[PDB]
Amino acid sequence: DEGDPFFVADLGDIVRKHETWKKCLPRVTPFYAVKCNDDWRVLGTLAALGTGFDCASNTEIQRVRGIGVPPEKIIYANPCKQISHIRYARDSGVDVMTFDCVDELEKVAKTHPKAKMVLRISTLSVKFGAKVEDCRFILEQAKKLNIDVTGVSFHVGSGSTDASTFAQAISDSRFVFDMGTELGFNMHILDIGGGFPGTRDAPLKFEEIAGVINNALEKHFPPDLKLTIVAEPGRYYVASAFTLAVNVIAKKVTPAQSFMYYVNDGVYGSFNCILYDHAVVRPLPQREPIPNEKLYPSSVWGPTCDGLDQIVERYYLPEMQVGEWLLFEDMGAYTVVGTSSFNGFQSPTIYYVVSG
Amino acid sequence: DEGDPFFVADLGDIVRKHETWKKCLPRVTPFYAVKCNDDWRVLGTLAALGTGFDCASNTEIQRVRGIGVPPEKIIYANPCKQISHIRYARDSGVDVMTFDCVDELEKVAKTHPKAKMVLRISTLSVKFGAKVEDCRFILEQAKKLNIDVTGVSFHVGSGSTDASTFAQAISDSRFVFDMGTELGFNMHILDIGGGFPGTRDAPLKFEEIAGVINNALEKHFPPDLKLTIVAEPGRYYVASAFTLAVNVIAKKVTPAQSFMYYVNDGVYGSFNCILYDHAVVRPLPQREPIPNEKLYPSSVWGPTCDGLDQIVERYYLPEMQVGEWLLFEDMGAYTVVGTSSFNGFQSPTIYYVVSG
Ligand SMILES: *Cc1c(COP(=O)(O)O)cnc(C)c1O
Ligand SMILES: *Cc1c(COP(=O)(O)O)cnc(C)c1O
Repeated sequence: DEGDPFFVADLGDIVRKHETWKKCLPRVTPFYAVKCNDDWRVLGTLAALGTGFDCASNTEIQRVRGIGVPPEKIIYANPCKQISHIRYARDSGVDVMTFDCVDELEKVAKTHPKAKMVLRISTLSVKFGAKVEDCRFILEQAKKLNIDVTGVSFHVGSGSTDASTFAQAISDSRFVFDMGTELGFNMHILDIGGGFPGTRDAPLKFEEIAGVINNALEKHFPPDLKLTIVAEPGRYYVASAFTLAVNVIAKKVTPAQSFMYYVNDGVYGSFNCILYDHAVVRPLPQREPIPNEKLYPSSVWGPTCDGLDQIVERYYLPEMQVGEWLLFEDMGAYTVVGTSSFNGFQSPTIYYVVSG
Repeated sequence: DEGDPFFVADLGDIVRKHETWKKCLPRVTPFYAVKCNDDWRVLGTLAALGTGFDCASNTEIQRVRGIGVPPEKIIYANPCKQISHIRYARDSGVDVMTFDCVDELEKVAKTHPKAKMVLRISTLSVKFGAKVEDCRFILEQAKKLNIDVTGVSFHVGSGSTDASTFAQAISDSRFVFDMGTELGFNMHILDIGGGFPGTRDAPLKFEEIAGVINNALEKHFPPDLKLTIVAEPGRYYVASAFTLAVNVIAKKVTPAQSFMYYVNDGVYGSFNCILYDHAVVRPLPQREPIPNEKLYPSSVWGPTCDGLDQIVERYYLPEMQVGEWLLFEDMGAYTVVGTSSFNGFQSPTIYYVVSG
């Protein structure tokens, strides 16, 4: 008994993803954003395909060093680091960090003085990113601190509706790159960040994005042996690789006929993505559709005792039975990584497949 | 170095809270809601003051049995339980569960047939609670299933502005109580739920609520040796016992003068309460106020790489320095229990004091 929830993860989906990356963005070396999903098999698979890693804390630095990815394949791309975490990266070989302001540079001068610093420009956030107005002052201050500033990076953010933002960002990157060189800094890295779609049927497809990037790149950043273009794709690699199966643990009928299904993972667990990632989810019954079937408005609710722990407000389902299974596809990204064990509940075991 | 964040927890605040409970609600035996905060010291202190426990899963049932609380001090107050979790509670001596619908009673008939079932009525939620219109049918179905229905419960929810709700709820509980008796059921438990304030300066104070409850109680549920009144207070006991100190790990100045403070816990961590609990928090500087001090609009931001990980949008603060400490009071409730280690960050160690 105990029909516990579980993920099937398809590591082959990760390989196919990489294959397309390489074909649509051959100038660009991906540093996987480990905060997306840091499952050990997903890390090892990506390590094996020869991906870089984008890590955001000492813990993520340890985990990828744990699988014997050398330091050079890691960018520590967190603009605001605790000073001891910098210390750690300095002790692990990790030397490329980012920053977006001068205060951090002062930290860096005092803690990791030969680090290769990448300057991140706003694009995404009030939280992160230098405005391009402030870069000259920033870069003059960098000079007084004797910082080795070696490139520019931005981060369009995880749901653009127009690809132009990349193109805008890249142009902006050329301007600050140029101030970089003007003031004597050895600028040779362009990091175009994260945000690509990880489900191959999003509205704005990966391929358009790759095309606008490539046109921008050719116009502002002509190939050069001194220049490396890099990115920090997160959901790209993993969104659609993981599928969740959840058991309907409880059932309510309202007499019009509507159903309430209670399942055994929810917004404190894998569906935290509804709260923190703006995710919308589609419940699929794993029983195969039966010809003519009656379908009724349904809510599905997670196991916790909280009224806000709700996964779906009104979705057409066949009449379901306690002990049956709902599938949610595309549950690779920002899903295991945000879970909590609020209320006693424990998160889904992961099972792994290789689509050969 | 590594100015890690940490909680000071004052177990004596728990004892004081218990003393007040007993003085203002002497007819009522509290079953602490362990999902609120299941820290081992908070459980052991409550268990020693002689509290009951409200548990919602097999894990919370284990934890409180782990500290040698016998089964009878446990109510398993989750209306919609996974059938193997029922099985567990049956194997651990836990026999009082609740329910709000007939579907569950079918499960209970099949899994834990001699269980003392408490019927929970809506009050709180679309998610939980039987409408009072449906209780007669519900209770007739219970009888067919041979359920031992032994009482009524409700749950006003965690932030009422008028205490009348309890009074309303209690009246309603008398109605379903009375159908219970009419149909041959041994009704002797009234569980008035959770929702009381846990900071002794909320707008609607504990004491008004205790007064409305007691009036309602004396009017609809006169003292009787056969009747036990019970409750499920969660934040009551712990909200104000815990104080969070967080290190400012990063600083931004905007030239009017405003500041951005980045600290090393945030909404994937102890401030998940902003997202899931409707919490508002007040950042206090731990340096003592200096006479005349200049104060400026400030945001404080959590360590994570997400733009939505923001703690405070505009709060007046003295100018702060990297390496200083912000204190957040009242951070007992729905704070450690929701945390995740999104992005590599690890949650605050807790330190314990006894206000003697
Ligand atoms: C959040 C993040 C990423 C990854 O975002 P995706 O949309 O998953 O590709 C990459 N880089 C930085 C700096 C980020 O914050
Ligand atoms: C959430 C909950 C509680 C405790 O809520 P508080 O506001 O912390 O007192 C008690 N009982 C049930 C059934 C709950 O869902």
